Amino acid sequence: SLSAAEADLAGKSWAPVFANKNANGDAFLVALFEKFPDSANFFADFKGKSVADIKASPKLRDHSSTIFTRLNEFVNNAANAGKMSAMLSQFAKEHVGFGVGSAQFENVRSMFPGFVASVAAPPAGADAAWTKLFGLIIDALKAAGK
Ligand code: HEM
Repeated sequence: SLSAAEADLAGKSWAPVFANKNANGDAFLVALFEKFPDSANFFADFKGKSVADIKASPKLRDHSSTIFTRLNEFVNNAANAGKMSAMLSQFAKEHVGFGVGSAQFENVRSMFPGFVASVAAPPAGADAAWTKLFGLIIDALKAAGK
């Protein structure tokens, strides 16, 4: 889990992103697919399509809102080590179930702070909080197999 200070920083930098949830979730998933294009092959709905077809698919919103809803839950429970511990091992089992491993979350981790900051300049220290949150997810995936 994150410390109280990291959780607070993550929460503050996430609020303006989540306030325009639908559009920012779509733009997140599109940014992830543009510059890690094999990410799209893990999704049955997107496998084989170019990013232009994904941008126009109505399934974009389904997957992006699901991601932002559960990311929101992680952010607001981040400093609760027992809740975090159970959420992470949910999350890891579900993703290993779809063939997703830690390498894919290393990719998310590398772009996430820059995505958040392009919606709104975050307080100082917010990237390291986000980096640590994804490192917990990456660890849980490794612990669950890959
Ligand atoms: C960015 C952080 C992410 C969060 C918070 C997240 C969250 C979720 C959630 C809540 C689900 C639905 C689970 C269920 O219904 O059982 C899901 C499904 C899925 N996720 Fe993730 N996800 C993230 C990143 C990724 C990444 C990076 C990949 C692969 C590159 C991925 C691949 C998938 C796939 C393939 C599914 C199943 C889609 C379907 O067929 O409905 N997710 N994700």
